Amino acid sequence: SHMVGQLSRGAIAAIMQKGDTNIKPILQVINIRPITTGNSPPRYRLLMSDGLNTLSSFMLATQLNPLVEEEQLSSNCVCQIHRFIVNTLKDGRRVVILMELEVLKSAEAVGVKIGNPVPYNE
Ligand SMILES: O=C(O)CSc1nnc(-c2sc3ccccc3c2Cl)n1-c1ccccc1
Ligand SMILES: O=C(O)CSc1nnc(-c2sc3ccccc3c2Cl)n1-c1ccccc1
Repeated sequence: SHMVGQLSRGAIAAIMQKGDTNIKPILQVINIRPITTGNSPPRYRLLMSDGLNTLSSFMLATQLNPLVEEEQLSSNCVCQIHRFIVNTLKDGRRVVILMELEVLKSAEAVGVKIGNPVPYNE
């Protein structure tokens, strides 16, 4: 019960504003899509939720591609992020690269979007 209490509420704002990387937040995957790479290996963009907010500017490190390609990491799964870095683009947007993560609960075991998160603004 209280499914939202499974997620690190407030982590998205903390990552995007304080830029603290010492945290190991538990987030839900809402959606995953490949992004166009020329002839580079595939790259995945994730829409993640901390229960309060969603954020669409997560990228998976390519070393984690098999998680997606063998379907252990998919929409609705709950993951703990163990290592990430934030990079800021020339235009001021920030991207969060997920380097290490652990799936705590598979999509099948969660089965739904937790809570009613709203998009994080900027
Ligand atoms: O529109 C789509 O379907 C793909 S989304 C997307 N595609 N390329 C990027 C870019 S552009 C760029 C330029 C310099 C360094 C990193 C990136 C990244 Cl990385 N993003 C991107 C931009 C902001 C947040 C997340 C991904
Ligand atoms: O795959 C991995 O194991 C790591 S992927 C990765 N790690 N740092 C980055 C960088 S360096 C950098 C410099 C300026 C603006 C954005 C970025 C980004 Cl962002 N990327 C990155 C570079 C190009 C495209 C997407 C991500």
